[PDB]
Amino acid sequence: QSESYKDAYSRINAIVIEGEQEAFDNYNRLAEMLPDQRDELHKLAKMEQRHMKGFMACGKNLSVTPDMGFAQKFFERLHENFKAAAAEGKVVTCLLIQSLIIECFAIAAFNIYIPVADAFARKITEGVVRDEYLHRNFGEEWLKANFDASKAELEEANRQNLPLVWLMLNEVADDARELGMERESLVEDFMIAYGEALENIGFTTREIMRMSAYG
Ligand SMILES: [Fe+2]
Ligand SMILES: [Fe+2]
Repeated sequence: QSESYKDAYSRINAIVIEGEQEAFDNYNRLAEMLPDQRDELHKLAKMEQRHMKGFMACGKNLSVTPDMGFAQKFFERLHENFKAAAAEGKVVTCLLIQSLIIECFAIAAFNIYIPVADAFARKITEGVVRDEYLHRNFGEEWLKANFDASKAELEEANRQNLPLVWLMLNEVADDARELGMERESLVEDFMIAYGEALENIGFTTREIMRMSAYG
């Protein structure tokens, strides 16, 4: 509740709020492109929205106004990349962007946030991190099941959006530090999460190396 933390919390908290609204909208949109799995998607969606409320509460708790503008342009480049794939019915990219890259970013950041969160906030985030492991898994089940048809596009979707997360990660860097998040942990933990995610899908270790290398 000091001067500097709250400021850092105004944008970071805004980032998780925006990420969550966005994640909500993206699952409802995937729902349409993949109708056979529509309502377990719908549930991933309607789940995302209770996260948004969750993280609004943590800001109100500390008595801080989120900076939605910052957040919304924090996310501009990905969302529009997602949207441009939705509009082409390219569902593979939409899954790579949202379920693998976006959730792995979340999984790594929260696990890093929890040990340093002030007490009300580590309660909800432990509550959320449970739920994103499942979101990552869904994108993981689907992609692994269609790996052969999906791989050429996955490869292309990776080089186009993986550079954007690193910019996102480097932007957070400073405001994460004053929240007690050591940037090397963010950096280290997202790559391992994503790398494991790629391997599980059907990518070999050498391939995976090549893909990470676009940051
Ligand atoms: Fe979420
Ligand atoms: Fe999620």
